[PDB]
Amino acid sequence: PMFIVNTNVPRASVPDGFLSELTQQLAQATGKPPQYIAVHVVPDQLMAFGGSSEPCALCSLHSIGKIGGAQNRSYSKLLCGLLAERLRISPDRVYINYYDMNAANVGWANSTFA
Amino acid sequence: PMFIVNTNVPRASVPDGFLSELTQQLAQATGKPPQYIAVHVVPDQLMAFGGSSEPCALCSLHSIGKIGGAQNRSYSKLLCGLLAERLRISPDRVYINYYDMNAANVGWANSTFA
Amino acid sequence: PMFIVNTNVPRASVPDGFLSELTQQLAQATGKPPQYIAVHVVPDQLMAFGGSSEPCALCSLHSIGKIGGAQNRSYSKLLCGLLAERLRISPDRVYINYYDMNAANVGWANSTFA
Repeated sequence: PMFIVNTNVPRASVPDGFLSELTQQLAQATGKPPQYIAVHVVPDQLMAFGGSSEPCALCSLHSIGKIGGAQNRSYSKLLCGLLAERLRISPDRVYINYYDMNAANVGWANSTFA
Repeated sequence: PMFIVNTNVPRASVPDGFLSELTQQLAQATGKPPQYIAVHVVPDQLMAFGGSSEPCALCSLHSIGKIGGAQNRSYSKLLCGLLAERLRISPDRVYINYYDMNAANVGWANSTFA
Repeated sequence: PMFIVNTNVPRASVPDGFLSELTQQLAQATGKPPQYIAVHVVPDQLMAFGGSSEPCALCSLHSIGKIGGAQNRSYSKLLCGLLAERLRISPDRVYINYYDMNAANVGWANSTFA
């Protein structure tokens, strides 16, 4: 699984260790080993949510499986929770796009997961 | 809806008010309230289009519905028009990927839109 | 086609001409004309892969067709090869998401490819 956060929060406001905390919690939520979790945080972005520039985030979570209506609700609670507690972004200024990737459509280590 | 522009145009060339303009014009084009529209502009990127580093943009529009053949033609006319007029990017150096997102696959405010 | 590379490798480590090399090799691999190939390289990112901040990359390749099990295996070999050789990123620290885009869902030059 791979989780990307794009935010207008500045770099200095991303706490030390936040990528590990994401890695860990994403591992627990998806059931996948942490070795397979990738995280990418993009601060200082020029962005707007609902027409204003208070803290916000545009995110994506891609996974081979473990994506669905109940699981995504749970992920959104977890990830909005973390964004609120660590980056101080209100949950109502966060979008998270979920993508259930086919194994044949993810490349890694010179081939695909298929 | 969420609209992302990635471009090699420099930051100083993005006009003041461009994110509000995009918010307003996308609210109008999609019919959605502006409170639900998110916009993200990423200048100064290292990019090429047809191998050239002349001005270009790679964009995405993600929405729960309001995506389809005729709508997307209309969005492309709108958005290429805005990128040409405001950022001086030729329409033939713009790509916009459209995504019709399932409500169950968009997280927001601690849950999904489902 | 559009190929995006996000990496923690620093900008100074991206060799001169790397975007052209990608454009050329992608054209040959996908069979698509080079004029239609867009490339985007984002260095200096804040990321983790398996929890570690050792060199890594999160990538995407979008194309109208030419996406499939065998093709994607071939692309992954090619692109991991290039990331290893040019950016010194281990293939096992690279994820590439593949997207077969509907023509009606790609905007370009004021319209779509449909």
